[PDB]
Amino acid sequence: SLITVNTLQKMKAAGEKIAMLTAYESSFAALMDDAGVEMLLVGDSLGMAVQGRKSTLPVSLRDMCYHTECVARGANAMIVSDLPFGAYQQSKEQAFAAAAELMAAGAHMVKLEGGVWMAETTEFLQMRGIPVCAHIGAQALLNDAKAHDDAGAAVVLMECVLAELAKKVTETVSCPTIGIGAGADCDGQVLVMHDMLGIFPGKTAKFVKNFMQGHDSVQAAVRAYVAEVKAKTFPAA
Amino acid sequence: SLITVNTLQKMKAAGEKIAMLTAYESSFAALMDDAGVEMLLVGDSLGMAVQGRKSTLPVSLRDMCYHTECVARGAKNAMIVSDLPFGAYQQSKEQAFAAAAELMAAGAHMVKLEGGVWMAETTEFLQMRGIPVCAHIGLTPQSVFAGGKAQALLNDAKAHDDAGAAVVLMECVLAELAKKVTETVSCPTIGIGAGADCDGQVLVMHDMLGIFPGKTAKFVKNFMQGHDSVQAAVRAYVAEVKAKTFPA
Amino acid sequence: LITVNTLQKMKAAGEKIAMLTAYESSFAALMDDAGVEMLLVGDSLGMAVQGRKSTLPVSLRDMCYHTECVARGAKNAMIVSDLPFGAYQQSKEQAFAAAAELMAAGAHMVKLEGGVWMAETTEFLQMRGIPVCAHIGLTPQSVFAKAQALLNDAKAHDDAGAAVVLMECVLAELAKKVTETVSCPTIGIGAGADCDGQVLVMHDMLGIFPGKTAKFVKNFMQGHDSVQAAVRAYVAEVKAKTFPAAEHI
Amino acid sequence: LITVNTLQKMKAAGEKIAMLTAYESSFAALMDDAGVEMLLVGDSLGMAVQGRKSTLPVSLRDMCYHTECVARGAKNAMIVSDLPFGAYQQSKEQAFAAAAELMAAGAHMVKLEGGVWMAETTEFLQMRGIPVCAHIGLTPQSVFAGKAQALLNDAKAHDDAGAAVVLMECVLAELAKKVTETVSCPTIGIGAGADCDGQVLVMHDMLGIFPGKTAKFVKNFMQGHDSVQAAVRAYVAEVKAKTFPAAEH
Amino acid sequence: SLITVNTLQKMKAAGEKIAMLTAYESSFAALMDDAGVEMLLVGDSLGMAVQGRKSTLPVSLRDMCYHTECVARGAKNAMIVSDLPFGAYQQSKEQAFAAAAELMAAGAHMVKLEGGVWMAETTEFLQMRGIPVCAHIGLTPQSVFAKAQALLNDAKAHDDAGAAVVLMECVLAELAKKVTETVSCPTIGIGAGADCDGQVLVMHDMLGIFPGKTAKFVKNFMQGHDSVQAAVRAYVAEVKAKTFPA
Repeated sequence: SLITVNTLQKMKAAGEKIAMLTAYESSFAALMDDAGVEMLLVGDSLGMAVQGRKSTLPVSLRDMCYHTECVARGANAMIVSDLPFGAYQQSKEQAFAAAAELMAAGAHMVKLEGGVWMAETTEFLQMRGIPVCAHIGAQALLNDAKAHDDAGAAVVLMECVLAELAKKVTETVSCPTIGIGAGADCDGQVLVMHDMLGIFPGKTAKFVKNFMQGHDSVQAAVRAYVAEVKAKTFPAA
Repeated sequence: SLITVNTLQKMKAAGEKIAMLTAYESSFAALMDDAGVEMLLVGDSLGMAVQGRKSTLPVSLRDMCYHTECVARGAKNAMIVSDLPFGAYQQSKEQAFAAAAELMAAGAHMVKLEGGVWMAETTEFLQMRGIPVCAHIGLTPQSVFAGGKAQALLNDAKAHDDAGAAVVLMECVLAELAKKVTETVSCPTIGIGAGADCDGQVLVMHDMLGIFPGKTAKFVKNFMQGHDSVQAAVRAYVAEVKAKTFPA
Repeated sequence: LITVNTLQKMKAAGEKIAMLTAYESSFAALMDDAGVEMLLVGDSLGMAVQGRKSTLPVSLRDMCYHTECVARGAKNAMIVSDLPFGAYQQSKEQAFAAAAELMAAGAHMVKLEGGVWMAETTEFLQMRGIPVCAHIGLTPQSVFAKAQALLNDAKAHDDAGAAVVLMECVLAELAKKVTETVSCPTIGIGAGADCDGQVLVMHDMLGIFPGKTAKFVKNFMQGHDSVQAAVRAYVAEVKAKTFPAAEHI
Repeated sequence: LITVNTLQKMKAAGEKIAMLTAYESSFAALMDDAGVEMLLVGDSLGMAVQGRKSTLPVSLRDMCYHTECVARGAKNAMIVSDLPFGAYQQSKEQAFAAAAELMAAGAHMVKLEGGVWMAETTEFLQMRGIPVCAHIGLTPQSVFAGKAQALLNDAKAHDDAGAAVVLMECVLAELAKKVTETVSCPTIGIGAGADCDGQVLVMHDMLGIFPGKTAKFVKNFMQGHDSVQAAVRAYVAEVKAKTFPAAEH
Repeated sequence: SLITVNTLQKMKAAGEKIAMLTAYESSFAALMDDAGVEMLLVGDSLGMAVQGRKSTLPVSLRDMCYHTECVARGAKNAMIVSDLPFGAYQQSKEQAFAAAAELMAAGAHMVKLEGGVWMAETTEFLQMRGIPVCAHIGLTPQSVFAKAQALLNDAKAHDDAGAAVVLMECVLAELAKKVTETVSCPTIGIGAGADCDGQVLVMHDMLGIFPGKTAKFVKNFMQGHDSVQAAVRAYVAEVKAKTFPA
């Protein structure tokens, strides 16, 4: 029942789309886990969704560890935690230290940002038992994707990428790919919980769908998300 | 409305002069923002204007983060640039990144560092990791106690530009030289005591408001004198910068 | 007193080495008196003592604490302490610092997990007077993360000067080949009886956990009237080469 | 207001520079008013102020404290602060961190002890805005631990690295003269003859604060005067008139 | 007068044997200084003699600085040599320097480190920065839990690195003699024969403080005298007369 990296690999091979959503609290993590969400992303997006800041840069490693521990008490699903700004780019050794704290806090994988210049860090961590989700995002994108794949990234995440390009990347790398605003050709999808639940007022990002509307329970709204992700309904045009 | 690096690049291409002024308090930052200042420099010059010291060297990273947070609560559209203080970034590019990351977390949109070609590697290290850098060359206050010069300055400018510097700031540079640099580097240039051919200008707020006694420096103009309010003084500065009448 | 020299003489003589995990003074004294030659203060305490789902959260402070506890109870047995996750993989210098704290806490040897990429660290520590037990095969610290690789890992640590090589859940035939290939003594768990010694988590072999025993684990409490008798039986079977049996391999 | 530029112009004009150690605000103000151009907040305070047998126990905190004290008393004089034993020899990076603390405390220049092996550190600091006074010859920090060519090499190494000043202690006068005529930067001497570009003495030594006879290269300037102000002015006058050091020193 | 590195070099040159003993307290340090002991070793052996531990590995840098300060308040002319404790100096030459600097600040005049050729780079690093180094080779207690040409290579490496003194422990006398004759610096031995330039013993061992049989290369100098003062003077005298070790 527990979702592992092998689980994601089998799903990629079988073509079964992976459902990912952000999570920052125990209650919602538990709700999403039981609702079918395979990967829970404790992302630095909490700097805006939870802390109410204008950017994610001020989020600290302590903040990430706190929310990771919270989510871990609630959730079978795999917990992925973001290495926060400034906590891992100094060197691969610093990255390892930070990632280690996140793993000790309950994470099963850590997410880092950067292209080819970060590939050495991906390898350093993966070789030491820390699964890595490499966040990237034409030829530059492919190079970044390959670099991290070669380095052993467990998952490659793309944000705001041409559908056609994402498809090519997904077929080029051996590891599963996850996307947001990158089309349905990716091995899976991810959305910020608060966004797909219509927590924020006014229109929503073009690449985000409100799954709250149409249902009278968050539990149903999430299941609908998972459903459309596997049915390849979402993302649509 | 928000001023971004892209905004500055478009201004450089259009020949629209950029107005920068130092800021260390929320109230004045809001006033300058509303008066049209496009870049607010939370500089280590506060070591002298705010702390009353004889030089900027004693300013700490905590001091810079504090004033950056203050300015951030008052700024609206203007871009906030924060100085990496003496001793907090020159040990290594790794130390510089650590210090710069603290400033960005405090509210900065760009950090400024002083030094020539020997600091270019640090500029590259920071920019590649998401931290925009303003490279300060020429007469650098942090080294106040310390033909060929022309080429040396040009090489410093090119090194930082090639390293990815978002902006190059020149202080006390021959007008003719500064013009050549501005026409050579791809990034916008800002000057003080460097002529009006730079892509923009900067002055210490307290200097241009005539807060200090005596005569103002040669490359500084008192904008409070001859104007009816602090707001008007700042608007006058922005207007003369864009009209290319300042510096004269 | 059990020294590295003792272990090497035993490997040469074909006399099997008995190792068991230990996290408390009382049990350590009991196992020492019962003939256990190596006491492993392992990060397995993260599960047996702390009740966690993995060993990753175990800190260096935790390891030093249990090492000090075991040192107050042990007498003749050699104390081996695990370097916990995150405390030694950053660099060989960090590993040395962490291992030094464990030696200061009473350890006589430290255990680290990793393949060829850790051989440089093994060398760095051994040269500085810190005996190293190199753990290869199934490494719990990388649970969230083949045959030739195992051989390469063993050879690399042996060449780097590892005092002992420990293998977990490895096909018997392979374990046998490794043991006959490296110069240092080998210890196994779920690796067959051809290793130079064996190790088991104390709580597992005492039947402390409910449910069926792990495949490579034998309940030594059953059939005996005391914890002392259970431990003595384990030591006896290891030396008699009756454990692990075909069923535990 | 004394700057590095001032010192260079003085070297070129042959005007001897007067330097004296200072550890308190009151004496610093007195020396500044008396014409002393360089105030050395030296680790010699380990003996003159702290009463120790050597300068090795002096800490960076002690140096910053005395530097801050002197900075509240000095007006025109340039403040030079010693990097204390242990605070800068680990690496050029450590030296910079230590030197930066001294500059933050009020120093205008820092002094380090060492030969060619320290030149890389001199360059590192100077390039970063920290003026360096390189101390060669007899270096008190190494008190527990052809030879003329080595001194020349040490001086040239630091000069080439960008040292603002080179200080020589207990060196053959003829040798000190050659060095002074060779390096581009000003030289300051103590027990190195009068041909250096300037002189330095420990305040307490030249004020006769210690019992017994002063060192051979030291002159008691208190004798013959009835005010510290006059004693210091006599030192400045004799240094500039080149009557000190005399043949006897 | 005061015993300096120069004093030791002159003694080696003249063949005058150097007397060294361990010291961990001010009172005993003063007594040994007055009795003619030329080198006082504030050694990590205090982990066993003072702290009562089974090995010297648990001794900390704080412990070493504390005992060094204590000995420095009692000593007058003798040279104080302080051991860099296990874990405090082997990480890098930079770490060793920081640790050694703390010991010098605490009152040491020289620091001792354990290790062969692999530690010579550290010896050079410290010596160049004004910290005299005593290189301890042979049987090193810090490696207790873990040949002729190896010893010679270790001695040569440290001498070439500028070690002020080379200390040999438990080495064949014939080998120790060759080393002493080949290195430029003075040698001190314990269980290394009498052909070294000097000798050292743990104070507690030579005063017969521990119960049990006397260690092979150790002599009980307390026996036959009724004052610790006389016991120490006897040790110094036998070392000088080359009658100890026998």
